[PDB]
Amino acid sequence: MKQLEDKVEELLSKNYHLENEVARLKKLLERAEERAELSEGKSAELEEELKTVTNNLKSLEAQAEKYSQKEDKYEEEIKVLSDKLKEAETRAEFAERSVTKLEKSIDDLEDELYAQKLKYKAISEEMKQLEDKVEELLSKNYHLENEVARLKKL
Amino acid sequence: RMKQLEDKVEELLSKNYHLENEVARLKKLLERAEERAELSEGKSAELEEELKTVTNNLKSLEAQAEKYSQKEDKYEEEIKVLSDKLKEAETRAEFAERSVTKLEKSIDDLEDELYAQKLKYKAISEEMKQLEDKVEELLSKNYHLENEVARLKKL
Repeated sequence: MKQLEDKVEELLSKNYHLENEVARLKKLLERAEERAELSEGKSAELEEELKTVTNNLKSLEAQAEKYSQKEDKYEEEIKVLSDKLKEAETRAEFAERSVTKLEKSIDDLEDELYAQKLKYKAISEEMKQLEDKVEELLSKNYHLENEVARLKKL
Repeated sequence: RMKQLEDKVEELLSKNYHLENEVARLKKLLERAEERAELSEGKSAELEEELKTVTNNLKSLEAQAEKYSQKEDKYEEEIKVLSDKLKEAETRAEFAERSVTKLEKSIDDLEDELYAQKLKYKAISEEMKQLEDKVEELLSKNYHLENEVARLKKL
């Protein structure tokens, strides 16, 4: 019967070790599940962080599109302004070239007029002298005619 | 005391059986939990790299926005200068074009006054030729009267 007593002892032994292996495994499993849970929690948070940044990216892309359209407007308005400016400068430039030619034409006409006035004064003076000459000659003629008449009666 | 021993060996083998099954149950669950953790860790690693990429794209856009702004002010600046120049240029054009009109009028006023003066001159000139003719006539008439006076004094 020493057999039974030895087998009892042998089983008590093995069970002892098996109970320890179970306790060790339960503990290891418990932690392992905690590790997986915390890790899955981290992935979840990262996913939320990525949604947040992706949304911000979208907001900035939308702002860039607005900037892009306003930038085109500015380019257009600058062109339209440039086109009117060139046109205004050109018109001014043309007229100012005309103003110079006209001012010179006036200066010459004003000189021509002044000289014409001098021409008139000069001829008016000669006319004065000629009238006086005709007047003296008519007086002479009158007196000569009367002297001939007087003589003719003698 | 042998029946008692046999039942003990029976119960010990029973607990042993149940224990081996628990060890096998737990080892399988442990493996699965480890693999689950490994998978999730791999996923977190991937998400972190994706997060890094998107965050960088964001910073790049922020940089581009600041450049859009500074350029916006640049545009406003040029539009102001151009608007002022256009205004000064139109004033200049209008004044010059109106000056052309006034000067052309002055020219008409000078040309007509000049025409008139030359008319007045031509006239006095003609009257002068008449008087000059008169002088000739009187000189000849006086000459012959003088001859007659002398002729009469010598009769």
